[PDB]
Amino acid sequence: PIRRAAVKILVHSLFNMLIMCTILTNCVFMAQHDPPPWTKYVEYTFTAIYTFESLVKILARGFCLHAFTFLRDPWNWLDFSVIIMAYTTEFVDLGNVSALRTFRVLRALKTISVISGLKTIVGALIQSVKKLADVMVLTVFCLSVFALIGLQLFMGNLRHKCVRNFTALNGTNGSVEADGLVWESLDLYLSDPENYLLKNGTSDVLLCGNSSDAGTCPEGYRCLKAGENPDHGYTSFDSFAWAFLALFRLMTQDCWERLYQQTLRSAGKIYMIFFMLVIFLGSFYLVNLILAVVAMAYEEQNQATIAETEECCPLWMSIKQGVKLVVMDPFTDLTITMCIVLNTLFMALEHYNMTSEFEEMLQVGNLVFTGIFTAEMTFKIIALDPYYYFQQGWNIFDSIIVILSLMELGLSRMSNLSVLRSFRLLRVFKLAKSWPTLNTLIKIIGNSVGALGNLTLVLAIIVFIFAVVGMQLFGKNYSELRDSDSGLLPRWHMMDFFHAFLIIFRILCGEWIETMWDCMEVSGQSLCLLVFLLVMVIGNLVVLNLFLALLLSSFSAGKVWWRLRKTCYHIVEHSWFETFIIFMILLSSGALAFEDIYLEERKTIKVLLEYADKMFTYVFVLEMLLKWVAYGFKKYFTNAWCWLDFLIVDVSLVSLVANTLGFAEMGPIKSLRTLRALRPLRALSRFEGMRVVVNALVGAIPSIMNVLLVCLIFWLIFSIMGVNLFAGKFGRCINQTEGDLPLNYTIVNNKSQCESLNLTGELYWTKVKVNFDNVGAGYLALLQVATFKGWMDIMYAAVDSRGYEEQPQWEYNLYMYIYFVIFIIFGSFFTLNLFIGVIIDNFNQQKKKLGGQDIFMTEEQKKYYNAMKKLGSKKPQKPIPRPLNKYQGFIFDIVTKQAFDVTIMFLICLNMVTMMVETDDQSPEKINILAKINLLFVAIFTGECIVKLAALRHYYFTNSWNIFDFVVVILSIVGTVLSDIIQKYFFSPTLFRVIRLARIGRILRLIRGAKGIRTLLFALMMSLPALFNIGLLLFLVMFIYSIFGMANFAYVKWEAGIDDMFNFQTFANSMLCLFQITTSAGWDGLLSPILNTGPPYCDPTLPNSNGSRGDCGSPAVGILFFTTYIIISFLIVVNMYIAIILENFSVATEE
Ligand SMILES: COCC(CCO[C@H]1CC[C@@]2(C)C(=CC[C@H]3[C@@H]4C[C@@H]5O[C@]6(CC[C@@H](C)CO6)[C@@H](C)[C@@H]5[C@@]4(C)CC[C@@H]32)C1)COC
Ligand SMILES: NC1=N[C@H](O)[C@H]2[C@H]3O[C@]4(O)O[C@@H]([C@@H](O)[C@@]2(N1)[C@@H]4O)[C@]3(O)CO
Ligand SMILES: *[C@@H]1O[C@H](CO)[C@@H](O)[C@H](O)[C@H]1NC(C)=O
Ligand SMILES: *[C@@H]1O[C@H](CO)[C@@H](O)[C@H](O)[C@H]1NC(C)=O
Ligand SMILES: *[C@@H]1O[C@H](CO)[C@@H](O)[C@H](O)[C@H]1NC(C)=O
Ligand SMILES: *[C@@H]1O[C@H](CO)[C@@H](O)[C@H](O)[C@H]1NC(C)=O
Ligand SMILES: *[C@@H]1O[C@H](CO)[C@@H](O)[C@H](O)[C@H]1NC(C)=O
Ligand SMILES: *[C@@H]1O[C@H](CO)[C@@H](O)[C@H](O)[C@H]1NC(C)=O
Ligand SMILES: *[C@@H]1O[C@H](CO)[C@@H](O)[C@H](O)[C@H]1NC(C)=O
Ligand SMILES: *[C@@H]1O[C@H](CO)[C@@H](O)[C@H](O)[C@H]1NC(C)=O
Ligand SMILES: *[C@@H]1O[C@H](CO)[C@@H](O)[C@H](O)[C@H]1NC(C)=O
Repeated sequence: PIRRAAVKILVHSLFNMLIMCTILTNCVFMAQHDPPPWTKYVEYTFTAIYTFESLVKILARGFCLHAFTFLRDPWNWLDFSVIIMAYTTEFVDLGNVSALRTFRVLRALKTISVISGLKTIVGALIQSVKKLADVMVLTVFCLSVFALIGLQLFMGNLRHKCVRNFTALNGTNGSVEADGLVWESLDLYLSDPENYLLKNGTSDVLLCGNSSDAGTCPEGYRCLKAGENPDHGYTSFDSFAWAFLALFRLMTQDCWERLYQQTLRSAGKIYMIFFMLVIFLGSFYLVNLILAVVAMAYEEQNQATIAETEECCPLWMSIKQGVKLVVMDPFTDLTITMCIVLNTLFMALEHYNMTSEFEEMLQVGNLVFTGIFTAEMTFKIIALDPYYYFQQGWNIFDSIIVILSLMELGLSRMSNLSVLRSFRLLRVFKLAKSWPTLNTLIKIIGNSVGALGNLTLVLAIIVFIFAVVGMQLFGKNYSELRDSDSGLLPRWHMMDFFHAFLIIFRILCGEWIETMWDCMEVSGQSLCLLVFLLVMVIGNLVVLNLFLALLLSSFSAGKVWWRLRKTCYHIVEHSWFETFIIFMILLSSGALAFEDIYLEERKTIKVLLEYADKMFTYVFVLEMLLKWVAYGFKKYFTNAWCWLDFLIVDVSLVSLVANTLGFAEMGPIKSLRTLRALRPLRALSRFEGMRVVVNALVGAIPSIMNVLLVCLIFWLIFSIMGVNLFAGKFGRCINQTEGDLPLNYTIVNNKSQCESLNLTGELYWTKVKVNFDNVGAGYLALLQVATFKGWMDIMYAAVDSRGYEEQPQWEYNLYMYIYFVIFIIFGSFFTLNLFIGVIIDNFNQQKKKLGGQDIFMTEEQKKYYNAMKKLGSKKPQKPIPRPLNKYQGFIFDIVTKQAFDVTIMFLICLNMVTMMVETDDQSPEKINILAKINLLFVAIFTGECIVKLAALRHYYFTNSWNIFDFVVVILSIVGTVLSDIIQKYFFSPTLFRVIRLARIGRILRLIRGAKGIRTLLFALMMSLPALFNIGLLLFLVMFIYSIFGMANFAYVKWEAGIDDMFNFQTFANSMLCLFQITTSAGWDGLLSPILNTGPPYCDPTLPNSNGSRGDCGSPAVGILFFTTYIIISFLIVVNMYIAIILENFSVATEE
């Protein structure tokens, strides 16, 4: 029959090509918002094609009872699904959802089985997850524990608001209040929102706690607890769901700076210990436990798979001879490499307001420089025939660019304004043959595009599917978020396809929240959370699998002088002298923390400092001189540890020699004294842990300068592109009084119109703080987009680039989001891959040199590791239980049963769920039932210990898990007892909660027997000393940068991220600000006030106490402080990741 012909038609590749074309046509047609009704054919033709494909399959391998053949393969289930859904829907619709268009999106996941590579990858991305199992359960366990702790500590503590004062009236029957307007009912008032105060600058409402360490309210405002939680109600810690989402955002580090700042501004600055604990414990150890598990697997499958894979005639010549003769000369190569360098430099000299001299030469520069290349190609064309000239993989390269460039310059009236110039740019890549690191950077782009080019295809398919699903589900709704005043919807919407692609990308780049929040207000919470969080788990898994993979691939492929010297050697050998020095170093360092804006007026201390200042230097000088004698000039000048102390004491001596003698406080001499900030640095030598860490970091310096260099050139391409695109297009008019937002483009469109309507001086043409005007000014902005912090203001201004020297417009240049999309993959994803690989390699080799020994670890810490590891590498053997007394001879058998263990372990889960039910604003009846139950529970538990103690005299204690337990119950028995004792105690709300929190300890009791957590948590215990050595280095570094910040960044305007409680006006406020920045969080808000010197935006001549005048921060030093810190912090936190990853690969791999 035709079945045998159906099999023939089944095996052809034309069938697969037709199926792929139909699927791609469907994908293109599905991305259209208001589909047109011409679709009588298409929805129907497709349905015909997809029915025909299933017909071909069932005719060839269908028949009857096909458990063995058709439909057995899991993928064909999708196909049948598609056909049934299709017909049912196309038939009629009566009282249904009718938004079942989203079901068609599933038709496009059929590409997976056809393109052959896709099916296997989506097969193995799925098997990866199966290995991240424990990690996902510990994630849930730790998230629940921290959610309970946050619930108890900040129960309803996010609602506090500064509200206008009220009085009670006493002329009306119920609670009545007044403030120029009588308002019936307290709650009618504590609710209305014209009675709350707007935080300066932001549009929020102030959050104000009553504790001393917390926000204080303005004069006419009392600070209470009434109203609706910030950010529309999704941030409060009132309920366990809201204390789980708001703490999972802390795990993923999404806008955690906003919650940190609001939480503390209501509960107090001491409560920053909780945040630190969440950020270290979870964001770091957890995220990394997952990356290591995802990695443990990729290697395993590739290792098994690779292993299993193993298992003219007169004269053309005399001068043709000549043409080659010039071409191959070694010096012919030098002229060339160098001419490349000059071009990049010549190019990177465009700027915003070039004087015409800089401009004409810039043109007279390209001609010469492109020309040199024309001679290189023609000579190289005359050298050999075109058969041999278009090969080897680097002649073609050159050939195209040379060709493209010549092309455009020719019209002279040529239209492309910029790329046209930057076509030349790619030449920079040519330095590759010479540069191993640029060669490695190119090989990675190539690998991802071509070889493991199936993973990126899978990622693109997933992103497309998620974008179309989100658009279809949520597009209709976002029309309300539209301001009907301006018909302006959000900048992030999902109404159209592109706008959607971007929300899906943002979610990939880390920024998922501000969007659930803006979609849960138009769409209803249940779905928004379901979809916008679905993109996350899958996506971050795919983006990570592609990344880990690219990396792995590169890896796979008088005679008394001689005794006077010894008598001063012995004082060095005497412990007491240098210990004095060590203490003197700490004290010396500390005394820096007291110089705040208020020391000027703390007289009794100001002076104390100075006596000490002097003595401090002397104790040291006596020490430098003592050393020079004891070890001589050789050892002191050759160790490079004494060199740092030498420079520090040099500048310290210059300070007092110029000041006291010279009576000179003029010019930069005081600026030299802002460098006493480094007195902390004396310490790095002294403490061994900080020392092994700094040695490990120094050993990696040569590679880091190369990796930092390639980025610098690569971002040079992006920076010159950005300068060429957005030069002079970031300036916007502002009416000042009315506000900080550009005026409309219809009212004022050109700068010539901006400065022609200033009859009343309110209009200021102010550029964006971070913009594209210089090549160097470009690189900051790129640091903001590449770190993802502050990038939104740059992206919102580039898209509005209406043109040169003219007002911005709302979305004139929408597609420039593409530039930003391109930089981020190459600039953030690929450059980072190189960074991580090289760091790992240097590290890998160092470990080998000192074989069997991690870096980041002292000698004494070694021996701990050695014993600690031994304890849990071997299980205990020989329990030896004894009946003992007949009195307990029938109790000890019951206490040891497995049934007893599981019922206890499930009573702990019952306690867990009865804990999860708390909430703010609970009725007396609820509060009441719940507390009685808490008493019941303590009781069962006290008892359990008791029977466990029946005759288990010695072994209750030696279990080391049982011993942990007594403590828990005692804390608990006390806890209940301590309950009514608080009455004679001050500040009653916060003493209580903390003792309540001991209840969580039971929660921690579940893991005696849950092995998965036990190995995984044990690991941290083995890694704890390494993290510590690095931590001290982070701290010493924070102090040094904190002192530097208070030196210059005090008295800066308070706007953006410098606000009253987080400012650089003292030590505590300075160190709080650094804590956010150490995670690169919110670092543009900190810096924007610094980079502000201006008649608008700041004010010259404010009168200031200590710093004496000026209210405007300095950009030149501020840009250096933050930019240097972001990098110093990056390299130090990255160091930690390796410490865990290798060590988690030391506990798991070992077993
Ligand atoms: C060759 O023999 C050496 C061997 C171990 C070598 O295997 C390596 C495989 C890659 C892997 C898992 C390793 C260490 C760091 C891991 C990285 C930490 C980074 O952290 C992240 C997340 C946070 C971001 C800031 C960027 O960096 C990831 C992208 C990066 C990461 C997860 C990419 C994958 C890396 C181990 C030792 O055997 C005993
Ligand atoms: N996860 C985020 N980290 C950034 O610190 C935040 C700042 O920068 C940014 O561009 O806009 C605001 C906020 O949305 C940000 N989101 C964006 O990155 C911001 O508060 C001020 O700009
Ligand atoms: C109640 O009314 C009396 C009238 O004499 C007034 O003096 C008193 O202050 C009022 N009390 C309150 C609660 O305001
Ligand atoms: C309380 O309000 C009621 C309703 O208007 C009013 O009738 C009554 O007089 C009030 N109480 C007094 C005694 O003022
Ligand atoms: C408002 O009442 C508060 C209550 O603490 C009080 O401190 C403040 O002085 C009052 N404001 C004015 C201006 O009276
Ligand atoms: C602050 O204190 C006042 C007086 O104790 C009290 O009325 C108010 O409830 C408190 N508000 C807050 C912020 O809890
Ligand atoms: C600026 O705003 C003020 C106050 O609204 C208004 O009166 C003034 O005309 C505005 N100036 C311009 C030209 O925008
Ligand atoms: C600018 O004003 C014009 C009318 O003056 C208005 O049509 C336009 O929408 C305004 N632009 C915006 C979006 O502010
Ligand atoms: C800017 O636009 C105005 C019209 O709004 C026009 O008259 C003016 O001459 C233009 N100036 C420039 C920069 O060409
Ligand atoms: C507007 O005119 C005032 C005159 O006081 C001036 O200070 C302000 O800078 C002007 N703005 C511009 C950009 O001309
Ligand atoms: C807010 O602005 C007012 C203006 O009077 C200022 O005095 C106040 O200190 C500012 N508060 C903060 C914290 O920005």
